[PDB]
Amino acid sequence: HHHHGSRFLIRLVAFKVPYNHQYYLQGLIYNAIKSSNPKLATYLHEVKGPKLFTYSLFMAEKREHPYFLGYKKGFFYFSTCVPEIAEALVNGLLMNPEVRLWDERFYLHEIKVLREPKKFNGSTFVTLSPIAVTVVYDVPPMEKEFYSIIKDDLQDKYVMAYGDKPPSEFEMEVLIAKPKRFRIKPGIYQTAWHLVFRAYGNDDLLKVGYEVGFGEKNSLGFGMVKVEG
RNA sequence: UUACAAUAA
Repeated sequence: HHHHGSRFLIRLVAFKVPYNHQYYLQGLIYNAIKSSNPKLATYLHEVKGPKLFTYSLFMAEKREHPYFLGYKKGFFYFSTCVPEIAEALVNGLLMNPEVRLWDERFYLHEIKVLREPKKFNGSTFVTLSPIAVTVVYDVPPMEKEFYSIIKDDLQDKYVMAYGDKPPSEFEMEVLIAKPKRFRIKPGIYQTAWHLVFRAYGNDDLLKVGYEVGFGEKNSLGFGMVKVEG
C-alpha cells in the first residue's frame, strides 16, 4: 500500500497560452524534479518506456481563440502512483519558481491535492489530455485494435504498479470522439483523440489508467482523464 | 472545475 495513489491540481497566477504546448510543459515538470531529486530526474530520461506518471494539458479559467488568450490564473493536473515522482514534483515546484513558462511569467499560488474517486467501473471519463496510440500511423477509435493496445498497456502498467498478475476484464465504450494532430519536436505526427467514454472492468485496473494514463505518451501529456460525477 | 481547443501526417 502502495495502492493509495496520488493526484495534484496546481495553480499559477491577462496572459497567453499556445497549442502544441505540451513539450514546454515537459519542461516545468522535469525542472522541478531535478531541483528536488537530481538522480530521479536524469533517471527518467534515459530510463525510458512508459513512466508511471502523467499530467494534464495547460488550461485556463477560460478558453478564447482568435496561441490563445488568458485570464484569472491558470492551472493543470498531475497524477502518478510512484510516491517520489510526486514528492519531487511537489518539493521542486515549492522550493523554486517563481515559475515562468515559454516566456510568460507566473507565480505559484496553491497545490491542491485532489481525491481518488473509489468509483471507477462504469464511470464516465473525459480526456484532460488527448489520447495517442501508435503502431507501425496512430490508430483511431474506429479501429478495432485501438482497444487491444490501450488495454494491454494498462495490464502492464497494472503489474508495473501492483507487482501482481494483471486483471483481464476491460471494455470501453466511447460517446464523443474528437481528432487532432500535435507537434512533438521537431518532425512528428501524433494523431491523438480527445475522448468521452464509459469504461467497465476490474476497479483497480482502471484506477491505474486514471492515475498514470490511457495509451502511450503519458510522459508527454497524453492519456490523462477525469471522472464525471 | 469547464463534454475545452486553433492545425491535419
